[PDB]
Amino acid sequence: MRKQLEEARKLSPVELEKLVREKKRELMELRFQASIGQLSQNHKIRDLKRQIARLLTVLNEKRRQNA
RNA sequence: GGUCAAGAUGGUAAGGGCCCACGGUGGAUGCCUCGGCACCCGAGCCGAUGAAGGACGUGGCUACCUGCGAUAAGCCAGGGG
Repeated sequence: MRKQLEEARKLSPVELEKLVREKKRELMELRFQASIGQLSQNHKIRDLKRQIARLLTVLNEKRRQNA
């Protein structure tokens, strides 16, 4: 989903902020999932981490670029 | 064929010794390397933009060895394939 890469690029302020916050939370969800479905979940976890990692890398890009 | 007397040698292993037989432990060692050694060209400074160097981490399932450090079996862009 380098496409997600794009959406990332797109957002920015309290935007990217709240977006990453929520998503991270979703990953919490995952963590709890640690003992349920799990099977197709694997990705959701590794990746999800990765993706929020993206969000982050971005905020750095964005506001650091700013100041 | 039966009795006595006289004379000389006999096989009998508990275990043991020497020789061969087939194994057992013990690794020589013959050969064999992703390991050293010696030289010679290259190369030659890192550090608070908190270094060298370690502590505690994460890899869904992971004690350890690796790599990352909480954005942690790593996210970004560019050069390779």
